[PDB]
Amino acid sequence: ALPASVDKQLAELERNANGRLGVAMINTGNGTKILYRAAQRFPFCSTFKFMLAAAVLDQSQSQPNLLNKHINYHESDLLSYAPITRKNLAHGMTVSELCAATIQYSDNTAANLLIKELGGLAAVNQFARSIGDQMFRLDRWEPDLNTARPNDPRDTTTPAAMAASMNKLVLGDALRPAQRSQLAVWLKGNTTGDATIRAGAPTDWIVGDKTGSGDYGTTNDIAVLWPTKGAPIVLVVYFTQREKDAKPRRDVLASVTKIILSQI
Ligand SMILES: *C(=O)[C@@H]([C@@H]1N=C(C(=O)O)[C@H](SC2CN(C3=NCCS3)C2)[C@@H]1C)[C@@H](C)O
Repeated sequence: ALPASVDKQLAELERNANGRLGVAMINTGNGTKILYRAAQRFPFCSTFKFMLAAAVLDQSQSQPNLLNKHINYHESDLLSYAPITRKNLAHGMTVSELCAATIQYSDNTAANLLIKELGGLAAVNQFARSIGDQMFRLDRWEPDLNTARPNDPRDTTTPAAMAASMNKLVLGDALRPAQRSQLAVWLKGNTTGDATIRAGAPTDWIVGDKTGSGDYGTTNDIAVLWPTKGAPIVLVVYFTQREKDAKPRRDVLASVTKIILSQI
């Protein structure tokens, strides 16, 4: 749904910031949703890492050993944005520790290592289809999926699909309990999210999120919010802008969050 008061606010925000905004909020206490351009495709940038970590957790359900599998990667695997895999190069990392790094620091090497571990880009896509997500499409490895080009469907999803996937995985029954638990623990320990949905939410709430950004000033954040009263809320905000070199607008995401949460 889309209340008139939210519609006007978001449209003004979107226009003023010369961008296109995609929003999907699911309030799991009452089942109410707020949707704005929610069925349109947006470049997901690093937010895909949530779906990747979930796919690894799903794989772990039939391989109870997998999270503790030690990966001794090498310098050739290291990318420009890889702070945690860089830190642990000498000793390697477990798959669990790779999932934590790719969620909580957006480590690009950790992502590509986990894609390889799952069996390739199409394995992530098949995982998404297995939970009913028909829109998620991962087409490139890191760091090349950040091009975020106009009307390019590679490396995109819709806000509605991502929000429904986050709901099923974190708050519903798409994963077994230990796994779903683990996915939330990773999200709540995110270190990249202070300026985005967290900045728009009450200080007393707990936010677990995954950020992403890329060219075209693309600024994204997907979160589960734990309020002081009531059930958890899913919020996905995607935003992209006119020119390739536009600067990201993390404040826009914080403002979207203020607008949406005001309605709750
Ligand atoms: C993911 O979007 C991107 C990864 N993940 C990132 C993220 O932290 O969510 C960074 S993007 C980097 C953070 N940036 C800025 N923050 C301060 C002002 S500019 C740009 C990292 C590169 C993938 C697509 O590579």
